[PDB]
Amino acid sequence: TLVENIYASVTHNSKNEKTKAVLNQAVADLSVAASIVHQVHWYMRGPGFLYLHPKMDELLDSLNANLDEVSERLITIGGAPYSTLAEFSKHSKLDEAKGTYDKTVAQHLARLVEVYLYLSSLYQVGLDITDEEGDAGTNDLFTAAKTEAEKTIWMLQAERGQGPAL
Amino acid sequence: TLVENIYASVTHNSKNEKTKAVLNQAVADLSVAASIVHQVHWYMRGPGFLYLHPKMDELLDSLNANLDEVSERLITIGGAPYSTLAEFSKHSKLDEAKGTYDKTVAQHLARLVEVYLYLSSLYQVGLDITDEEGDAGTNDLFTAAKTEAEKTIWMLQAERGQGPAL
Amino acid sequence: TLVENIYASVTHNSKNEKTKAVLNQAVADLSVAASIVHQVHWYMRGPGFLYLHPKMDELLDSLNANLDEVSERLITIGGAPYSTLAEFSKHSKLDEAKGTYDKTVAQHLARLVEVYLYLSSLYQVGLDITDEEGDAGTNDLFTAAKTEAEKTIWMLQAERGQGPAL
Amino acid sequence: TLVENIYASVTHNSKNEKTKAVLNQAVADLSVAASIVHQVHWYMRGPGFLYLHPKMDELLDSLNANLDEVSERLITIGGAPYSTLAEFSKHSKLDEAKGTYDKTVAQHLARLVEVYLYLSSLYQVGLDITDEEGDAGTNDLFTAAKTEAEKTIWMLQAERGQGPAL
Amino acid sequence: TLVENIYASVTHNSKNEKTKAVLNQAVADLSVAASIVHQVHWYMRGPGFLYLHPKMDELLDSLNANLDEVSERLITIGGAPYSTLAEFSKHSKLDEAKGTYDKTVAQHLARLVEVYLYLSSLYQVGLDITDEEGDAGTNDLFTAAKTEAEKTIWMLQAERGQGPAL
Amino acid sequence: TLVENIYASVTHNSKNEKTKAVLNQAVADLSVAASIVHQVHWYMRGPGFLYLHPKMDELLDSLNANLDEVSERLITIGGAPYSTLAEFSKHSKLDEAKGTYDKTVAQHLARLVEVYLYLSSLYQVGLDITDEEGDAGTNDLFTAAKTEAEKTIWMLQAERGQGPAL
Amino acid sequence: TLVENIYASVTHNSKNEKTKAVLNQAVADLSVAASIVHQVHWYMRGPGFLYLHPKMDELLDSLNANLDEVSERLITIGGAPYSTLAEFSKHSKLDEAKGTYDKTVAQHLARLVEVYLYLSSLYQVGLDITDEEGDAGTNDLFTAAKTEAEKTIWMLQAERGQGPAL
Amino acid sequence: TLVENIYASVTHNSKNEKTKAVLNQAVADLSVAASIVHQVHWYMRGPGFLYLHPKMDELLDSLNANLDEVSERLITIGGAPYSTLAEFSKHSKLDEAKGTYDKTVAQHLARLVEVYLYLSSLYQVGLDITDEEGDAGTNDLFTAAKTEAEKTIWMLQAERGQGPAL
Amino acid sequence: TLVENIYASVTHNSKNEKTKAVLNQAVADLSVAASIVHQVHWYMRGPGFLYLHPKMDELLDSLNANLDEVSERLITIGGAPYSTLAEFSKHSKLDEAKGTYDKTVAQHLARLVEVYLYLSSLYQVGLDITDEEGDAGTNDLFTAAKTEAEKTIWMLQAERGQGPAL
Amino acid sequence: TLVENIYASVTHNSKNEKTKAVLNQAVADLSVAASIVHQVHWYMRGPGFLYLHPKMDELLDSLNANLDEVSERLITIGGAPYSTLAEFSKHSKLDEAKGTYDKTVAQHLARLVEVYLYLSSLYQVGLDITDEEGDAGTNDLFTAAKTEAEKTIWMLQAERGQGPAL
Amino acid sequence: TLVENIYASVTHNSKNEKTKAVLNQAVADLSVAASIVHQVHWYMRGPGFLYLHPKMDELLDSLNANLDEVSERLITIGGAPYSTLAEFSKHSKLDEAKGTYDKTVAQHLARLVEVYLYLSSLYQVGLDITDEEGDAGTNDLFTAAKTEAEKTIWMLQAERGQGPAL
Amino acid sequence: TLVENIYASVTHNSKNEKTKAVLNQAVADLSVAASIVHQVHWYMRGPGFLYLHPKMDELLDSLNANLDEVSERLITIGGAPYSTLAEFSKHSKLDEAKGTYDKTVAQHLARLVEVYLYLSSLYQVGLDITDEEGDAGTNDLFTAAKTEAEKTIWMLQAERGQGPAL
Ligand SMILES: [Cl-]
Ligand SMILES: [Cl-]
Ligand SMILES: [Cl-]
Ligand SMILES: [Cl-]
Ligand SMILES: [Cl-]
Ligand SMILES: [Cl-]
Ligand SMILES: [Cl-]
Ligand SMILES: [Cl-]
Ligand SMILES: [Cl-]
Ligand SMILES: [Cl-]
Ligand SMILES: [Cl-]
Ligand SMILES: [Cl-]
Ligand SMILES: [Zn+2]
Ligand SMILES: [Zn+2]
Ligand SMILES: [Zn+2]
Ligand SMILES: [Zn+2]
Ligand SMILES: [Zn+2]
Ligand SMILES: [Zn+2]
Ligand SMILES: [Zn+2]
Ligand SMILES: [Zn+2]
Ligand SMILES: [Zn+2]
Ligand SMILES: [Zn+2]
Ligand SMILES: [Zn+2]
Ligand SMILES: [Zn+2]
Ligand SMILES: [Zn+2]
Ligand SMILES: [Zn+2]
Ligand SMILES: [Zn+2]
Ligand SMILES: [Zn+2]
Ligand SMILES: [Zn+2]
Ligand SMILES: [Zn+2]
Ligand SMILES: [Zn+2]
Ligand SMILES: [Zn+2]
Ligand SMILES: [Zn+2]
Ligand SMILES: [Zn+2]
Ligand SMILES: [Zn+2]
Ligand SMILES: [Zn+2]
Ligand SMILES: [Zn+2]
Ligand SMILES: [Zn+2]
Ligand SMILES: [Zn+2]
Ligand SMILES: [Zn+2]
Ligand SMILES: [Zn+2]
Ligand SMILES: [Zn+2]
Ligand SMILES: [Zn+2]
Ligand SMILES: [Zn+2]
Ligand SMILES: [Zn+2]
Ligand SMILES: [Zn+2]
Ligand SMILES: [Zn+2]
Ligand SMILES: [Zn+2]
Repeated sequence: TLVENIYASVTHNSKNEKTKAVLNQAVADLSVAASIVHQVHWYMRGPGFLYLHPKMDELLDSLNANLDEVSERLITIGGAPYSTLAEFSKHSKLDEAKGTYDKTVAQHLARLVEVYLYLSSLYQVGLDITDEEGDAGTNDLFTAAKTEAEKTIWMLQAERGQGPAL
Repeated sequence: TLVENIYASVTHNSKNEKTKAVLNQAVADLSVAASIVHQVHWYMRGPGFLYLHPKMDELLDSLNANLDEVSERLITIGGAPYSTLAEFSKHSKLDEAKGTYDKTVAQHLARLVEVYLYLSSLYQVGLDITDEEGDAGTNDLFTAAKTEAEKTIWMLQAERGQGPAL
Repeated sequence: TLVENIYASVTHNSKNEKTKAVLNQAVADLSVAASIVHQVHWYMRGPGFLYLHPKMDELLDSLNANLDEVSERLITIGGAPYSTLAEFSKHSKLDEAKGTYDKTVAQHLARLVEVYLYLSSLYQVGLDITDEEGDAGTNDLFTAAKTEAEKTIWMLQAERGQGPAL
Repeated sequence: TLVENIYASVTHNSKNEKTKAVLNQAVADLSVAASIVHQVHWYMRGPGFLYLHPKMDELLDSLNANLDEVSERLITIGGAPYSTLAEFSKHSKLDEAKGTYDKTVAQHLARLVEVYLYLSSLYQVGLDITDEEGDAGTNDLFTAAKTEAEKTIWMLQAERGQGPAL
Repeated sequence: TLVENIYASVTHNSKNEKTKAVLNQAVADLSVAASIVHQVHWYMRGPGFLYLHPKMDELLDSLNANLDEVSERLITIGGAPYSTLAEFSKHSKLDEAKGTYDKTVAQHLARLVEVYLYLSSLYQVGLDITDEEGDAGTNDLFTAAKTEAEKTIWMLQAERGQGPAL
Repeated sequence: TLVENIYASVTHNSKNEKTKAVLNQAVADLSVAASIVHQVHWYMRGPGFLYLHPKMDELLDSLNANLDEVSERLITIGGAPYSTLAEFSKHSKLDEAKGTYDKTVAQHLARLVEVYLYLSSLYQVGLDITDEEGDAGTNDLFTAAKTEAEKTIWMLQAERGQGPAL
Repeated sequence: TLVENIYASVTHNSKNEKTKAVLNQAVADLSVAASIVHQVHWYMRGPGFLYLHPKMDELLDSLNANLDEVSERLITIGGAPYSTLAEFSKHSKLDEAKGTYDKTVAQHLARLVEVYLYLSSLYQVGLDITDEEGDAGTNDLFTAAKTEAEKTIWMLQAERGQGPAL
Repeated sequence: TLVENIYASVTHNSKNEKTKAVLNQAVADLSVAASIVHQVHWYMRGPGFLYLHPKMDELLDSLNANLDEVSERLITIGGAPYSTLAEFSKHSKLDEAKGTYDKTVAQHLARLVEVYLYLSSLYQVGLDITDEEGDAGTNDLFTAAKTEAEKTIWMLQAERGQGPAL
Repeated sequence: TLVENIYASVTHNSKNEKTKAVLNQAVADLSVAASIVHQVHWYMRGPGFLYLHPKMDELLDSLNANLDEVSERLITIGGAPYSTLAEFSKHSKLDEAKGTYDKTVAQHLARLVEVYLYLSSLYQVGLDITDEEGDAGTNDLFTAAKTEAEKTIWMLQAERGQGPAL
Repeated sequence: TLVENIYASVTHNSKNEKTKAVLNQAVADLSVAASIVHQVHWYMRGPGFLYLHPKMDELLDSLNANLDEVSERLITIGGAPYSTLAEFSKHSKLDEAKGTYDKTVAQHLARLVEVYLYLSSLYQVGLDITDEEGDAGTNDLFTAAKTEAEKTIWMLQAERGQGPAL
Repeated sequence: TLVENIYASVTHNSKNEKTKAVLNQAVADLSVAASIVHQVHWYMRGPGFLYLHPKMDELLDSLNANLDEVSERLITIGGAPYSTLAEFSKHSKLDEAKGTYDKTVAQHLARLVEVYLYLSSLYQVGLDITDEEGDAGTNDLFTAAKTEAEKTIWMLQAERGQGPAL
Repeated sequence: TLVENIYASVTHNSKNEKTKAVLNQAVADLSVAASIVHQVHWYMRGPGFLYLHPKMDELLDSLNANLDEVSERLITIGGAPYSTLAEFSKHSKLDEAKGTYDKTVAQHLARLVEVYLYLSSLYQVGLDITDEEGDAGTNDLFTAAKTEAEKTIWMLQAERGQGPAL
């Protein structure tokens, strides 16, 4: 599963080391996810743009709220968040591609769903790790982020005419 | 001057090509500037943290508003904004360093001042280019961004006990 | 007509008996209409979900405001509103079907239009009855509810690419 | 205990089947609870009506917020919520009776307390099931709903001159 | 009936003379009703004071909104509203008594119910008269005031443990 | 009377044809009335300008709210509103004159009063027609618009030192 | 002086008897003042109506706030406020006259100034009495009411082209 | 009197020494009063709880606003406020008892009235002392606090069915 | 180009004559543009209506804000704005057609894009003229209006699946 | 012209020296203008006072916002604003006279118009100077201030019954 | 003392002459104090600028609210406030110095404390004078201004690491 | 560890006895913590006071929100919260000292950090106990309080120039 792979990857490289590592992974991934969402906001063309475009700023605002919270939680528990674009891009497991206006609305929606599926799996790894290390506060952070990610998947999937398939 | 160098660099690589290039340069630089500001928000330690920390989120909100406006202006006039972290980091003329908690408040303030001085010079290049190409709307965008950057320099300089020296 | 049939049905089973009966019919029908609208809110899949889904909560809020007003009006004039789910379901003239994700957006819109057409006809019966019995206050309630129902039909019909055909 | 009986009943009829079943049970029960609360709102007579009546709309608003959240959570995790009045009434473990103006304020308060005691027990079953199946997000939903139900029991009990006895 | 008596009295002493007379009667009666409500606000003693006291200011605000609207409507249609305390007190059909702290909460509630019953009957006379004279705008004013008066009767009656008996 | 003439004119050129015609007449007249009000807003000179000028924007906002409501009501009941400036100007019974700064404040006030007197008479025709055709919803629309027009006449007349003379 | 006469009159008919008497005098006078202000609100005709009319509702709101505060203060200190229109009209030292549309704006302004001059003198008597009886709380109430009355005199006088002459 | 005893006690142990002592006495007493009010908020059982419980938080918010103001005033005039729970409890003249759920609503109301009667007497001592020492600013603070305390006594007494008896 | 033609047309028929002429041209064109937008608001049918319909009121509000600003600017600089529907319709370079429900959503979007392209070209003429005549304030007005028009073109084009092509 | 004289005067006594001088001139003049406006606010007597008086506080608020912006802009670009009353009064080109209550409303309006005409001419000098020295940000500041000054002239002139004559 | 000297000075040059003189002294001093505060706002450099700078605008807003209130009180009681910068500067007992960026934060804080100490002493003189002349309303104005000045001294002193020493 | 000691102490003296004991311990400790925070609010002197002082009221508001929630949770689950100052002071594990103005800002910050470290350890004990006893609702309460305490430690530590060291 992606969850096993994320776990393996996060814990490859102190009592809360794995929690710090998974939080930092989320710093990088939230930063890349925000960049991807912004790309949709800007490059989208097609019917529905007029409600999808502002929807991207709502998703963006939430991703950025997640980022600040995750990173401040990481600092709070004695870690050191990635804090440069090169660190985000190297450590994130999300890929980016050059923006192009010729992607269809359907392609943007599928990409967003993949981003949120990835984030929900990362957060599940965050749940497992924080349970193992006994960090209830960070577990609650990951629980809320996963729950919101899953709801977002359901809604984007619905917009695509599909079930949540999460 | 930095202004001459930015101009040379922007126009090194259609009736509004240079305006599009300078806007895109601003996309990259605003993105890196936001990242730098976030790093201060997170890594700062020292007396004054309790008002400087939320001040960074205000600066961040403004930089991100600038970014969206600049990028949508670029799209509007027929360009294609950078829209990945790797593009921001490669094309930006701002450098980033790994976050460290041992930077002093004075070092963070000096870094912010350098970022805003850089942005104000970039915007001056934007003014020259948009005047040359007759893009009044983009000229107004750069005028407001420069004016706000300059005010920010004055205030950060004041916090450092210095004059604006812009 | 549906109006004749609703009238016949309402008045089949005191100076304001028919007004009380038509108000109570509206209690049952508003309750079922709200349930139907909620089903669309939940089960819808397809392009447009992202504005249609919150639109259902707006329609729902209005139906529930109608319900409380109608029921309190009924109480106020000396009646006794239905106040259990089994009473709503037995006395309502609206049918419900088990939710299914495979209904198309077009089917949900057609169903909503039928619900509002039904409600507007019920309210017309409410107008006739309250005029006959001289209840100006309840007549005004039905007038506003009918007017809002008719506007809703026009807008939902427009979303379907059709005229109001009311 | 009621908790054992609810569990037995929910799980009588895939990795998250029991979580889906308990969420759907909550759909039905929240719907019936809202109906019961509305009946108090409408039929109550006696000293205190003027603050108890609007209190019922507050309880109602919260029950309806719970309903939408529970049902959207159910959809999100791959289930299918009850979405007709006949399904709510058949599957709910709460009974309803015909409204009557001759119930005393004390009887309405006792009924509300029983409804919330039932809901808190249902949510405890939701906690057990979501812990067993590893659904942290749904566990958090049930935790918050139980906590709010318990607080509501304490306050309604206090209004009756009694301790929470939960 | 009180309605017949109010009508007789109003029309005892131009195309809209009776509408003007009934509006002016409402000026006087709303003014006295407000005074009565204020007396309850001030003189009430007993359990429930803490929600009944502010409830009187809500009733008062509505009565005063009614007064201004009625009086401006009267002016608008070519009449001349009573506009002194002696005119209100002489022409009103409501009686006042000296305030006393020894009235019970039950007595205040009964008095308020009588005031609103009187006002609803006056408004019914306003409905009959405005229908007869073809003043739709003033008819709508009386319809809304009657509907609000009737709702108020239902709620005050409920607080007394009684049905609306309107 | 003007009312007879408006009626004759509206019904000169289906169960609700006259209601549709009178609504469409209101579309044209509201559009011209708004234009006239705007002309006062712009061209007025004289003492009182500083409260009369913003008063024109309030009158304008209300006229435009009326216009949208009337036109959407017309659409809702199966008609087709005028929707070009040439249609408004040809079908409106209100005349316009070229703006001039030499009109006195008194002349602007007299003109506004004539506009509102005209609109109130048109709305009376709307009342008669909607009563005849049994359109309660449109009757309520015209009732509220007439009532507001009449109040506006009273206030503008008062500003002129005159009675409503409606 | 009017102050001597008010004092004589108030104290003509326990440790705080005079404070209670002066507060009750204010109950009656505030009630009559509000009635007078309302009469101006309704009957005024002439240039300036459009800002003077809403100004009367502001003055009215303040007078009614004064009334409630004065009367609740009276209750609080062990008195019994006038609470019927006949008591207000008999005990007030302000006279009322039948409303007439032929009063000029200048006459309304002069009347308001006389009302406020009277109230400020009454409040001065309230200051003297509360100082004599050692009621600091009621003294503060009268101080604020006098200060506001005096400011109102200055502004109304200014509108008349006159100095405060208080 | 209690006032004489408070004075004696306050001034038992510089130009404003007595003002500082009475302010500090208020620090201690406001702190204990807040604790007592909180105890009612938590331990109350009986009809009326649902409006009395939030009423305690309003009383609490005001007591805490008083506390901060009194203590900052004390600091401002050169004193040193009590600032530990042991100082509040030792120096306050209010007694506390262990919370118990078996106190009746009537007992809680009587206790609150005693607390406010005590506070109003303390504030009267504050008035006498600040007058004697010429501290107008602190006199105004005590005047407003006494006036609010007295109003609170009137309202709580009314809820008990009694007059203010202050 | 359209820009050359608008210029030629505006300046065909004092130090700021051309600025006044171009502002007045904008008065006429903004008025016709608003009418066209309203026609879309009313006549549109098809999927997307539910977000496109309110989008038209946003566009309308902005066009009307532009109109008032342009016209007040014209007055301010010594001109005389068109202020009748016949002047708007004769002098505007925008054509209108009778509303019809059979236009597709795509046709409405194309028409809006043409309107905004026209307005942006008119504003460019306004920029050239105000630069030539040295009217910086009016130049700023046209700059902001052009920038907003261009952004609107980009967004409407995106909704059509197209690039801005401005 | 006044513009030539202001220019001569400003530049009588570094790359942005003239921009700094004109900004500082505006510091002094805005300060004196605010003082003049305050004098009207206080000393005015005559019909219209009740809307003109609060209008002066609006003008005052804007002048003070201008002052802070101008002065902070001056600081930002490396200057040193006047910051004492004696500097404002010596360097301002506006004269003040002792307040007197015998100035007519017409005299106050004429004085305000002269103040704003002066300020608009000063801002024109600011435009010329900032264009010459290439300070786009300060040019934008002067453009907005001039545009607002000109609008204010138009409105005050209108209140006087005159055209803008700017 | 400064209080004796202010008194002597104020009363050196009718029943309320001294109250008018002390109010006018406050007009001049508040105006100079505002100017001084503005100078700190602009010229400050040093750590803490970022919270001290906006703190100056808060102090400024309060000083300007004081100024308007004092001056309107003076007008209200029959005086004539200073209303030119030259009058403020001549009659104020506060001195100003040319702004300079080389003042330290500590120097600005000490200066502000001296300004507020001066104002509190002036207000004490206002208290003595208004007590002597029996002007309770103006006494209350000075009491509130003194109390606020004293609190401000305490807080600024605290920022300096000092006690209030008032 | 402190956690072991708190646990030992809490459980030294029914299915949820330990949860009730730890909640009650939090009642006492939150009450003492609030008192300590208030002492800093009042007694602090030194640079930074102007942002640290209001920061204490924010911390205080949160501590008091925690207190009410904890205590109501305790009541809700069948316990009895401490509710007198003597109980808080005896049972709290936090010590208080007499306020003194000579504590440095650094000492206040260190004390606050110790308070929050203590509270976070107490909440960890609350987590362990609620997990052991199966109280998910109280576990969530302690999780949120711990998370907020930890964030507060990070920020206060940062203000001291230190890492969170939690
Ligand atoms: Cl890296
Ligand atoms: Cl690249
Ligand atoms: Cl049934
Ligand atoms: Cl079923
Ligand atoms: Cl009479
Ligand atoms: Cl036509
Ligand atoms: Cl009497
Ligand atoms: Cl002690
Ligand atoms: Cl023409
Ligand atoms: Cl000088
Ligand atoms: Cl002088
Ligand atoms: Cl104890
Ligand atoms: Zn956008
Ligand atoms: Zn955006
Ligand atoms: Zn790395
Ligand atoms: Zn933060
Ligand atoms: Zn942040
Ligand atoms: Zn690249
Ligand atoms: Zn939803
Ligand atoms: Zn929903
Ligand atoms: Zn049945
Ligand atoms: Zn209700
Ligand atoms: Zn309700
Ligand atoms: Zn079933
Ligand atoms: Zn009250
Ligand atoms: Zn009240
Ligand atoms: Zn009479
Ligand atoms: Zn305007
Ligand atoms: Zn306007
Ligand atoms: Zn036609
Ligand atoms: Zn009115
Ligand atoms: Zn009114
Ligand atoms: Zn009497
Ligand atoms: Zn509570
Ligand atoms: Zn509470
Ligand atoms: Zn002690
Ligand atoms: Zn619409
Ligand atoms: Zn619309
Ligand atoms: Zn023409
Ligand atoms: Zn004023
Ligand atoms: Zn003012
Ligand atoms: Zn100088
Ligand atoms: Zn600033
Ligand atoms: Zn500022
Ligand atoms: Zn002088
Ligand atoms: Zn404070
Ligand atoms: Zn505080
Ligand atoms: Zn104990």
